[PDB]
Amino acid sequence: KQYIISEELISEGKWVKLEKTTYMDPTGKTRTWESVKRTTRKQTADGVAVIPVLQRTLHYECIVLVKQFRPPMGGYCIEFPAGLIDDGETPEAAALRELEEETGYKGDIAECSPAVCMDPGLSNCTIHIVTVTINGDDAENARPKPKPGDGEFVEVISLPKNDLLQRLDALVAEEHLTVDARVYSYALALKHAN
Amino acid sequence: KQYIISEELISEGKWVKLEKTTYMDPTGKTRTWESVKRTTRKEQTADGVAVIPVLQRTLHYECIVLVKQFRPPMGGYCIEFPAGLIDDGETPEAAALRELEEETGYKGDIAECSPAVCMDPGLSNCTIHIVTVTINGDDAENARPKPKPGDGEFVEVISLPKNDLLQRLDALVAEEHLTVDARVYSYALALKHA
Ligand SMILES: O=c1[nH]cnc2cc(F)ccc12
Ligand SMILES: O=c1[nH]cnc2cc(F)ccc12
Ligand SMILES: [Cl-]
Ligand SMILES: [Mg+2]
Ligand SMILES: [Mg+2]
Ligand SMILES: [Mg+2]
Ligand SMILES: [Mg+2]
Repeated sequence: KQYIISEELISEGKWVKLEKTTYMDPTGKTRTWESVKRTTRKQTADGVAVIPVLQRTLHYECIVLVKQFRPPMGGYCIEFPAGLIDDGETPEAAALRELEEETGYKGDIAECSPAVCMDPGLSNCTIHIVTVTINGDDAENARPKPKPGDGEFVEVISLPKNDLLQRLDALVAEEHLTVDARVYSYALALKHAN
Repeated sequence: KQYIISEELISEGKWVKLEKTTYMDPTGKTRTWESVKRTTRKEQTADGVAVIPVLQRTLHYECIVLVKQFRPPMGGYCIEFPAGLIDDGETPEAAALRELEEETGYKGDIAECSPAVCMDPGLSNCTIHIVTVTINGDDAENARPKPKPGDGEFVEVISLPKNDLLQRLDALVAEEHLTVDARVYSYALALKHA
C-alpha cells in the first residue's frame, strides 16, 4: 500500500549520507522523510552483532560484551561485539572475525538471524545477530588474544547470563556508561522468560 | 582517556543532522568521525521510548504486542516495539503509555523503565528508554482497543505469544517482505536462550 517514489541526496560523507525520501502514504498523499544510509553497503546487511556465550565448566555462563568510546555518543558504550561485514564476507564469517578481533575469543556459530533493522525511523541500517558459543575450556580461549584494527580500542566485559540485567544496571549506575539497546533488550528478555 | 574535541555541523535537516566529530584517541592522537544526531532533543533524558507491552489475560499465554509500519528509510514494512519520540516536558513513562495507546489502543501499566540506551552508537547519538508495560487484557478498557494514530501514522497491531515469539517472527518473515527490528529480535532470542 505504501512505497518509495524518489530519494534526494542531501549530503554524502565518506561513511554516512542524509537523504530526503518521498513516499506515498496509504491515503494516496505524497509525504517526505529525512533518512540516513551508510555509503558502505554492497551484503545481506551492513553489519553483524555477536551474542557470545562464554561456556566454562563449573562457572556461570557469561555473555561477552565490549566497552568502547563512541564518537557519536561522546562517551563509552557497552555493546555486543560487532562490525561491518567485509565486501564478499558471509555474516557467519564476519561474526567469528569481529568476535576474535574485539575479544580474542574463538567461537562456534549456533544460529544467525535474518537482516534486522537498527533504527528504522532514522536509517536503513541492518545487521545479522549471530549467536556464537565460546568453549572457554579450550586452549585457544585460555589467554584470548584481541586483534584491534587501526583506530579501534576495545575493553572486554564478560557478565553472567543469569544476572545480566542487574549487572548492566550496576555498570550504568557506577561507571556512567551507555548500554546498547539490543544488549538491554536481550538482558530484559532473560528476566521476562520467567 | 577518550573525549570529544569539537562537533562541526555538516548538514542540518528539520529532523536529522550530520556532524563531523573530532575526538582524542587513547594514543593521544586526534581522529574524526561522521556522526548522526536528531534536531528534536531538548532536555529529554533520551530521544524516544520503545515499549515492551506484555498483554496478560486469564487463560491466555502472555503476548508481546508489536506494531507493523512502513518505514521510509528502509523502503518497506518493519515489525517493532511500539515507540515514539519523547515530547518536550514529557517523562519516558508517560511517553511510553501515550505511544502504546496511540499505536495499539491498549492502556498499559508501567512495570519497568530502563536508563537511556543507545540505538546505533557507531552511527548516531540516538537514545531511548525501554519501558516494560503490562496490559490487563481482562479490563473492558482493553477489550476492542482502537489505535488513535497521529497525522501520517498508519500502524497494524501484531500480538505474538511470548512462549513462541522467535518462531512466530520467523514465520512472519517467511510469509512476506518485512524486516524485524534488532531489539525485537534480541528480545525473542533471549526468550529462546532462557
Ligand atoms: O523526517 C523524519 N526523519 C526521522 N525521524 C522523524 C521522526 C518524526 F517524528 C518525524 C519525521 C522524521
Ligand atoms: O565515521 C564513521 N561514521 C560512521 N560509521 C563509521 C564506520 C567505520 F567503520 C569508520 C568510520 C565511521
Ligand atoms: Cl546459546
Ligand atoms: Mg566493532
Ligand atoms: Mg572492526
Ligand atoms: Mg512510533
Ligand atoms: Mg507514535
